Amino acid sequence: STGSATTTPIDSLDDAYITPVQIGTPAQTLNLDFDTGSSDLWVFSSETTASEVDGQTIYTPSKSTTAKLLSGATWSISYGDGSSSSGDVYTDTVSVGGLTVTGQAVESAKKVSSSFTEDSTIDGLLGLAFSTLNTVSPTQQKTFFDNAKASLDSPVFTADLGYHAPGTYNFGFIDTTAYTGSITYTAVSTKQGFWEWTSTGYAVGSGTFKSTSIDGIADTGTTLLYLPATVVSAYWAQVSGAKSSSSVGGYVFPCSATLPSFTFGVGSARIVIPGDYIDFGPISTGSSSCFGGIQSSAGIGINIFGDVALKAAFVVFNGATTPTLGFASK
Repeated sequence: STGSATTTPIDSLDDAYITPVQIGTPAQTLNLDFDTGSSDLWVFSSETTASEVDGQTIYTPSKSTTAKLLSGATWSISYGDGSSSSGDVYTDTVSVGGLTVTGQAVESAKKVSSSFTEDSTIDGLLGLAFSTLNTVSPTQQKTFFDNAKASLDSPVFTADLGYHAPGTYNFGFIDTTAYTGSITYTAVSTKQGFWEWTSTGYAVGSGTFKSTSIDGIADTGTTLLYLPATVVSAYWAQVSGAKSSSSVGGYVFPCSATLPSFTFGVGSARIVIPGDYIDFGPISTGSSSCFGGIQSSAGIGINIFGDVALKAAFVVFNGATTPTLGFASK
């Protein structure tokens, strides 16, 4: 089997991407944030505190003839940005782009933090990291991809995020028309439950490539590119007027600037992030100070190859017995 679904930026900045997901019988379609940095599939629901729902589409398990309460199961998750959600668990039929899993754990939110309430475009998350991170207790649950894996033509999914435009998540196959050149594969450590790999270095604009190992995670659920302070300093030093602002919470730059590209290494291959991808617009409406798409990972504890990086590539998440990551230009 295979699946193929279009993923769409939620706003003009590509702050996140939503992908339609069919849940239950008859289908209830929710737009979920596919997140290779977490491993819970959770949804706004009929159980969600009513004051914490503001525009989202909800899953109503009582209207699904295939929904079954997973007795005693609860979940609770906190994300790197400080947002959180929690609730109980159903199993139900979940389909993504024609690909169907029966008995998928669908985690029903009873509570969500303000950040989720305030984002009316995101109806929940579909986690695609390793199932070892799944927060369901007392019986940990498998991700959609883990459940689908055996049925897939090939145990892979691919992320093809668009810059200010729709893209694609494919399951079970590699679309050889979706990228240019070759796919370069690189080793993954699952030790922290993430798609964790080591970039071989970086370049700023037309500058020379610096060979240096950068351990990080491929995370579709993080908007920006978070790298070591040395790297990030080297990047923003090439932008006149750029500075790290503690009041804003990161590097800002004059909106009048033309940003240089940023290249990261995948083995011997190179992925080029165009400068425009690194512009996240005015810090506040009408401001001439713009927020940078490359930020320091210092104090995060891990480097994150978020959407800013991933959207510059065709990315293969290879879930073979020994997982790997593949990157191609496109």
